[PDB]
Amino acid sequence: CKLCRSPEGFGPISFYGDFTQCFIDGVILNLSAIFMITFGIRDLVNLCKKKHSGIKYRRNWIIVSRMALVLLEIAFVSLASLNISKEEAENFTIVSQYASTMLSLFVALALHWIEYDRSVVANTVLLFYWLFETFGNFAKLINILIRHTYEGIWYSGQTGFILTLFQVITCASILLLEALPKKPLMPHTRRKPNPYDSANIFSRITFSWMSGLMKTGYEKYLVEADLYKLPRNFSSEELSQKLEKNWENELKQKSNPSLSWAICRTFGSKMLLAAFFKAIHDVLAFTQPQLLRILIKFVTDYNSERQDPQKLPIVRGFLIAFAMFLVGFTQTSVLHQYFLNVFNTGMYIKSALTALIYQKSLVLSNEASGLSSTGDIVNLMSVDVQKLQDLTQWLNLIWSGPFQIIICLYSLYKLLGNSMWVGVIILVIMMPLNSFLMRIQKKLQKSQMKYKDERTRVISEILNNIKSLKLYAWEKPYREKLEEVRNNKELKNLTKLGCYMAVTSFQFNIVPFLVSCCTFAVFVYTEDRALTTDLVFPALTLFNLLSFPLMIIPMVLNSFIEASVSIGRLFTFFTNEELQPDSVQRLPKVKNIGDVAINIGDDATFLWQRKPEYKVALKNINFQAKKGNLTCIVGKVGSGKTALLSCMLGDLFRVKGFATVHGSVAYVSQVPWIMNGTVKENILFGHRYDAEFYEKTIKACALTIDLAILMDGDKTLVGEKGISLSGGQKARLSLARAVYARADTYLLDDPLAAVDEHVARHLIEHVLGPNGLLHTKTKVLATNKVSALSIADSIALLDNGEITQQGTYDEITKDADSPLWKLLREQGKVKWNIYLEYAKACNPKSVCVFILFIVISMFLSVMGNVWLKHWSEVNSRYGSNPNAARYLAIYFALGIGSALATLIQTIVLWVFCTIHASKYLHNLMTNSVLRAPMTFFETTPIGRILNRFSNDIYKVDALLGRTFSQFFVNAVKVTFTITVICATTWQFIFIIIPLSVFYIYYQQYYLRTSRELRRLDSITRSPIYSHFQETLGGLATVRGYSQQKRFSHINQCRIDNNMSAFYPSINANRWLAYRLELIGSIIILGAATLSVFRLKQGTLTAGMVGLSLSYALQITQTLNWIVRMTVEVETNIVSVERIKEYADLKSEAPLIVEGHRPPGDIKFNNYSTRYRPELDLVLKHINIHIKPNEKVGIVGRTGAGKSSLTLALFRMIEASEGNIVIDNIAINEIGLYDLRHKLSIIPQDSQVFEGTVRENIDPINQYTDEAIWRALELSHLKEHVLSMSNDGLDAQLTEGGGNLSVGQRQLLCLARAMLVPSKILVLDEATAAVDVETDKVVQETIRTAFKDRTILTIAHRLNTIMDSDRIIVLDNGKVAEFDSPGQLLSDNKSLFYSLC
Repeated sequence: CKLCRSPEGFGPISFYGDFTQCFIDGVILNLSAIFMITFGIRDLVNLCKKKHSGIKYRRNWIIVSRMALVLLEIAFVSLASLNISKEEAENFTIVSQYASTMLSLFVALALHWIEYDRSVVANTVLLFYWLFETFGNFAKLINILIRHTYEGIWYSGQTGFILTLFQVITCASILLLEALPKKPLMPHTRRKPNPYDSANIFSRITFSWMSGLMKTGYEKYLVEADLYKLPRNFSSEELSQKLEKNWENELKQKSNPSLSWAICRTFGSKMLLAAFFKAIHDVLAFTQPQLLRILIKFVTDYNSERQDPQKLPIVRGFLIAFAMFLVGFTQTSVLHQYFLNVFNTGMYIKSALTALIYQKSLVLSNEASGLSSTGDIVNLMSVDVQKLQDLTQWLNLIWSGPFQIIICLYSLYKLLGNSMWVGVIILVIMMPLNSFLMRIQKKLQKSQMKYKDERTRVISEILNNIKSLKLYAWEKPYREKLEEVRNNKELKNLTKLGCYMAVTSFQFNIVPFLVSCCTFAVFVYTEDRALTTDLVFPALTLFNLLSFPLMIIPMVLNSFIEASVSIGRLFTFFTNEELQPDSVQRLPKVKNIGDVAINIGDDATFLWQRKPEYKVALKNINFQAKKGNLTCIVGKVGSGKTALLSCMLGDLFRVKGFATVHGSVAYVSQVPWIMNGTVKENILFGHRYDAEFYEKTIKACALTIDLAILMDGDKTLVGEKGISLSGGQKARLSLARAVYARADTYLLDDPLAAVDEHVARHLIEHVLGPNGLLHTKTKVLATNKVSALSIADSIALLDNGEITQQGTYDEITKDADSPLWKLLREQGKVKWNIYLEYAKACNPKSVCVFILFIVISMFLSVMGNVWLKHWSEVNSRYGSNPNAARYLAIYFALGIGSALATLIQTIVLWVFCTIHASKYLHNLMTNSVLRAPMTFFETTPIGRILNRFSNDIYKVDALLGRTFSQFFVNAVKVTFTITVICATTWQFIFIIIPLSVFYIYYQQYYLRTSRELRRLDSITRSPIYSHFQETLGGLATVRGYSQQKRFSHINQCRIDNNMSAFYPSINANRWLAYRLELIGSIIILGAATLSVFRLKQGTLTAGMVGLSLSYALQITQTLNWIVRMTVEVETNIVSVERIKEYADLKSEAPLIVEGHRPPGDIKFNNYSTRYRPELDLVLKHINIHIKPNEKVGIVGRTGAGKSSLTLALFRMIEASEGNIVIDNIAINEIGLYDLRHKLSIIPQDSQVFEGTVRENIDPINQYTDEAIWRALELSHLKEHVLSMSNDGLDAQLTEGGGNLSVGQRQLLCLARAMLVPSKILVLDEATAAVDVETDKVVQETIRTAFKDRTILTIAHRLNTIMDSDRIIVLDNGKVAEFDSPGQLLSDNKSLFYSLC
């Protein structure tokens, strides 16, 4: 049985708030000494063993100071034992812990020295030993001093006090000299080693190893070279080898394999450690409310004893406050080690499963690779593995969720009686309601994005057709249609989405209040005891803690089942059947040219797909290929021509006979494959560079011409999906790679079919034939082109998957068979101007009303808690609940006031602030874009333009307002939390100001560096999936060249780069979270200790501390919320920046001017213009005069300004000098709409819009049905619309479809031209995209409809203008040409004459 010799019991906590002497001696210091014995001896043995040379550090002042301070510790502890040898030395705890401490100090003395020369990391055991010695000696000092001040005696005598003080100082000193110093290395472009490897245990706990990266990312934009290389054991190769080594046991040792247990057996140790840390976190998180109760109960007891033996000591209050600090600090320290371990396991599963998926893909049989799509497999890597990575984050909540709920319910039951259950019932009831509301939120988000995509497609129509749209002056009708869709569908849906977010926010405000209100009501009306202030506020904290597990458990279960589905998919993948690696036994080279066989088969059989096929395989092949000779395979499509090459390559399952291929082999597929990259990289294909042979290959292959043609030579980028090249040069490039590889055996699967016959005759001479450079290498070629047969040394012909005839060219010629007949940066400041621009859009009065209702909601919530404080103090003054009805009514009134204020908050946000701003910005951007000059639409791609209408406007609509709302909610909540704490203890100002400085410091560092790191992570994430898809495309050639090792290594490098960017990404979240939770725990310490000082001053009530700490406990969550929301606001507000940079675009000339037109000659006056303001004068000093009915043909060189004439006449480009006159009025001042809508055109780029024929003919609806039908009838596609549908004029054209082919599309444009008053008409050909039928119809329609009005024709086909009575040739932009086409053709050897 337990026994002791001190009046204070052996129990942990004494009458005062500190640990009792016999617990500090008997448990804390004894156990820390024994910890050092055990684990320090273990570490001492390991470090003495492991190394003795090379890495050793310099014996600087650091080590000597450490050793000296340890010696001082031995001095003071021996002196302690001396000072206790007679003062009741019978106390086993004291004497035994002195003995243990002395032995442990000897062990530490040894361990310091043996560490210093060996380890880079300050030893973990030594650091924890000094932490526990410092804490134990400090607790002993506190004990001795408390008993001095309260009982007048020193347990260890006054000498013992000073001696323990010295022990405390020396332990803290050596603790710091162990933790801080870096142990200088004793001196003798890739990324630097990860700091995590060097971080000692305290640095690892506090994530102070991230601080360097956070500072660097705060001061400069991070390029991937700023990241540190990945930690010690994070390599994808190592992790995939581990997982494979276990998965092999699953496959071969178990009766039935399980990939889930492979993953568990591999990575479960980290998850067990994380589970331990999570359990400690749960325990501490629910001790914190118990310390809150203890403090409130202490305050009430103290005040009740000071109002009118062993009166309660204030040091108990101070020690309760400091225990709350320690609880918070240990919560954060263990919580973030839990997050570290689970996220590390997630990254392990990611980088392990990704590399295993790649490696398995390399080994997949073509059977499985056909059985599953490339997209499915790349999604297996991209998404299914993602579910398993995400699963780690939630896995421990499978038990920690219930564990928090179980102990939270126990705590609430013990605190609040059975009335707990009404609050628990409310939470449980609101969980399904939360799911229902979130399902509606998802539905409306889906509908809103559907509307967004619809309106984005309308925008795409407008943008891609902007040329014709501006020319026809159709800007107004299409912009009004866009506005109609916007305002009537997208914003209409957005108002409803806002209303339901308002409902959701009302719920999230009221339910946390409502649980406590209802449980206090049931308590008051069912419990015969006072609803005291030590019940109300701990109950609030406990319900707050209960909310999270209950509301997150559904998400955890969802993730668990979804990851189970993903595991199923991965397991099916890994078990797919493989290549039968011994199908073709590869063998080394053979020297003697010409004679020896290289490829062999002896009546062998090769199946395509095993389980269905037998006696239908490619079979009975007896085959020979021999060094240096070219042997050609012939066969009909599907005959097995490709199959035989696949066999000798090794892609097919054989069951009879044997096959072999000697030496290395190179392979060219019938369909060429080009990995994205430079043409040089595609040719070299991982082989070392030899310039002479590289150029020799480019010359022997006809690739030289293409290599000269392409815009950047061999550095020309084969872009995503290989769009940069066409089929012929693609096949040529594949052959170039094959040649460069200089393999010993060549398997040319029909390269020549994709090549012009002349280029094939070049290739066969330079490469394939004996005259080629490959004459010394074995070549098998599979083509039916007769030239290969003519050059081939020996021939085989196969059909039905069977070899039919084989022999040398001589025998196959003599046989007269069918083959014989054929063959014979620093970071910038925050862009506050954009924030103010968004506020201006939101109607600053409206945004101020929003902030006002934030203030009112938080104010009424705070006054709800203040009324709860008053009510609980009233019940504490009484022995019962005096006016339950009144107090509950007022508390309910204040809580509901807060909830309704939040409802009005969100209604204002959406209906007045966010939706108004979204409409303003969209109208401004679209209006400015459409009135932008062509400079804009030509200098910026339609993709980038459409991106602002698609994504940036969407973010402003649906994310930015929500994020500002959350930011201001949490900022106001923190402001009111600080206000409450300061009102309770005004001296808290001096604590919150320094902590404010630290908070802003960390928040800024995180805001910058986290955006940088997430950017790098997302950038480096995609190359993994794109590379995997590329390899899946090239899977056959990757095996063919037999450089699976190189491709797998490239994949592992992609994975390692992604992790190199990701590991900082989330360790920055750990860094921030640790800082913010440390700040929160220091805030709790400040509030608690200042409240206890106010108690010492005799002016604190229990309710004041209850309220102050109810808020101080929650402040740490709002701090993280504020930081996260600043991050998200900064990421979204660039949307408003990107929108504004278009909304202020330089607009073209004024649309309408006072020179309004009253309603056909054209005259130029020294006119000149540029195709761009920055380019030179492409059109110079024209003065042509054109008579009212005159037909004018325009001709010129390919670089002449003839094309710019139509742009000039429509004033789509302004006059550099001079002007243009129409009907004796200068158009240069007439206004763009008034000008353009009065001229006909058939634009060179015929363009169509979605909608009725009406919308593509008369979108303004300004012309009559009879006239529209007349135009369609004249343009000879009345018939086409009637064939399309019975809707006739309402028949619908679609963008991206093919309702109207180009010719009838030009007739549609001609109809558009016919409707408008054609006093002037302009037309141009689709450049070299016309036919004689389209011509004749065009000219006959023009003669019919426009001959009586001016016509200007720019078409380059001269037949279109031979009949004109006037012609013009643009001599490089100087008009200088004469009247008639016939006169020009006859009177001189004109350019016109030369062209004709």
